[PDB]
Amino acid sequence: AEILRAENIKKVIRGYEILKGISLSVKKGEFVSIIGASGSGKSTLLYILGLLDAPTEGKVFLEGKEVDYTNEKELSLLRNRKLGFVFQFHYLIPELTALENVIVPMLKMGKPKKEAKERGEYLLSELGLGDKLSRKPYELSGGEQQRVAIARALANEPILLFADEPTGNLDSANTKRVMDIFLKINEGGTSIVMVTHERELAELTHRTLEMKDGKVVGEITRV
Amino acid sequence: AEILRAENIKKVIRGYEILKGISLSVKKGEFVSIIGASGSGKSTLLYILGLLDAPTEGKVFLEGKEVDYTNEKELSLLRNRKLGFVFQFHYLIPELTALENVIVPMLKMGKPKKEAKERGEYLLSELGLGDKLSRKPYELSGGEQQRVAIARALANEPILLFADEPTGNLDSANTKRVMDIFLKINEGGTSIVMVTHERELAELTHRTLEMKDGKVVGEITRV
Ligand SMILES: O=S([O-])[O-]
Repeated sequence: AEILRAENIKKVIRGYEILKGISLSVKKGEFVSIIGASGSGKSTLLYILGLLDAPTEGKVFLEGKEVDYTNEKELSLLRNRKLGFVFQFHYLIPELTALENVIVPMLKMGKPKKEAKERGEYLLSELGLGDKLSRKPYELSGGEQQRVAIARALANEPILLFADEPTGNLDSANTKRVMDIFLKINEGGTSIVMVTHERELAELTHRTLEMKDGKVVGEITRV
Repeated sequence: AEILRAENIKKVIRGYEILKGISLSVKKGEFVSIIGASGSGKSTLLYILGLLDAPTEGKVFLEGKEVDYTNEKELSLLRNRKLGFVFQFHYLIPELTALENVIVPMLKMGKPKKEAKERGEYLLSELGLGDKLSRKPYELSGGEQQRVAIARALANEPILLFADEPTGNLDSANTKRVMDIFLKINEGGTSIVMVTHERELAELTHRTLEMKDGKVVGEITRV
């Protein structure tokens, strides 16, 4: 069962072709990693696969259905319902508690606050933050902040989780903790597409796509 | 006096304030560094200051004149004629030789090819590439590729040069060489605004603006 498909993706910025024609497909349950050096365009690709930015050319299919870029508000809602994001930076709202930050995507779906908070507590508890539900971002360490972002990414049980160097700001201890969380999330059936410049992290995934100068130049499959 | 000034600059992306209100000034001839880590928003700020992206709120003044971000034509004219850019990646055109790569912005400005090549040859020679004018990017090392990018940045004798972690992809030897080039360029009278996360690089500049969570939180004056 294919969960995501990108066809002939190109991205041009100021006349420069960042992505030169990329096609790929992700199957349900796969943990994919995308690596590459400077100029690879790996993050630009991730933003397009995640429906954050529209490509210059090409199409994206989510669960077999072609994405409609005309209706941007509907696309934002589709993103919120089916996809989760974990960037290098936590992007937590400073005024909101850990729990309030996690329920944001749920409220966008029109979920009652009562039930949203119950699931939010569940998610935070599973990620080891059950005792810090009312803590605001300024009261959390880097590793805890990233875990709140992960809980938020899982808010609406996404079919796909996109991660852009999720452990970039973390020390070795939190890097292992976060990767283990991702492995557990994947074991739970959630597909993951993760960009990273760390081969050691890529080696823990099912498939690694290597990019160079806006093209996928190779792939290594580890079952 | 004032070569660049930004007032109340804010940048919002998908409802999140990447830049929460920034005001700063760069004196003519000054070499300023902006340092910050993840979440600082330093690169986003650089793109706005360099006219590559528009702010959500605020104004930018170049040479005392307010920039009109709604005028694409003027914006393109300003970037090409008054500014120079050096990113972590070289962004060279693979099909073009070093000299051809350097003269592109000159030809865009209407400069005669003969005169353009004369200046391009001068710039490349000054940057230690006088014997590699006909070499294409694939024939050059990463360090040499960046020097071509610096020559291109100086093509139209910009009054202000923007650099985003220009030595991030370079080893120690090349990083030192490139920084010496920037110091030499500033010694020539060209103003430079460089974003970096390296304290060592910032220490070589006249003044440093420290950023955190989309705000300028400190300033260090060394002269
Ligand atoms: O910017 S997205 O994660 O809502």
